[PDB]
Amino acid sequence: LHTQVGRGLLGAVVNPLGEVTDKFAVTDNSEILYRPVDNAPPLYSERAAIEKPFLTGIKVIDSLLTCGEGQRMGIFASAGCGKTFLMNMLIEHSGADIYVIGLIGERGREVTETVDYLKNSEKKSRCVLVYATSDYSSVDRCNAAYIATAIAEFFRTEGHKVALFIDSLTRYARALRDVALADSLPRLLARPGKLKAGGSITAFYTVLLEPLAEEVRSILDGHIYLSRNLAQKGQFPAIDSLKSISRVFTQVVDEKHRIMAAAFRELLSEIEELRTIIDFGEYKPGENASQDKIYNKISVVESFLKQDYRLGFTYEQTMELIGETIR
Repeated sequence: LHTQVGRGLLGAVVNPLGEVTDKFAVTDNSEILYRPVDNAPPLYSERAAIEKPFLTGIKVIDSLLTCGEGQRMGIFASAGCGKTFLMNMLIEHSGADIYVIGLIGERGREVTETVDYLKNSEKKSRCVLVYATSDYSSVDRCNAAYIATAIAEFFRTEGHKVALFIDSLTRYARALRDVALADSLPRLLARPGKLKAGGSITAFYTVLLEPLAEEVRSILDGHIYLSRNLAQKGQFPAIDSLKSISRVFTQVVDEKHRIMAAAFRELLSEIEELRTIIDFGEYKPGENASQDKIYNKISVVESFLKQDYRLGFTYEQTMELIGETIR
């Protein structure tokens, strides 16, 4: 009902009982205070309209799926689509003040791989990890999500630009389902956002694809869809931009970004249709100049979409690259 918060948790690994079990970084600050895990969402007069972009350093996201400070974004993927690796990129290449990660995964070796990565991350001095394995009860697995959110809420009230990761909402829902065996979301997800008098919580929720996805799709402000077929093609991140959206996009980017994003999306749609024309054996070079020009652009847009996970791109570099692609 109450949990540990404060800057003293930076570099610490927190369990479903709120206690420190490990450290991946040690920090000057030892500030540790105490807050209830279930806090009411900001009253609509305290929320600010989402108008500033949360840049991720990832070309596909910052150009076509531009997030906003305070947005909650869904990451939809089936197992083995690199949802954890995409979350690693989001941490490395964004510019948040503090990162709070909530893993409701279940196997034991799960969490330590994340602790291992945070141990070697350049953001380690400003990350907090909350976990809950299968050996914990369903109430504890839930409470891991409330604790991660409460920690992020304290940092937001201090004025920090907070990024929150909940992986996963499915595993969370399974544990939440068993409490019913004896509706925390929307209430769970109404807590992120940007405060008029404070900082922000930009949230990313992972949803395992095999009802639950239909329910949360209408609640969030957008979703990133990781499709297995672009991953087996070798394209990473496996983000299908045409099947993903950030609905605050128009509110967080200017008009030159908007026209370039529209033009790039028309190019993407024309490429996949040309691809199915190729697979059908109906494409002949020199037969249709329009098809041939789109064909000669397939390589340069694949060049833009793919990204090494250790590389980050500034907003200027992303807009410069996309402009030279749609020329």
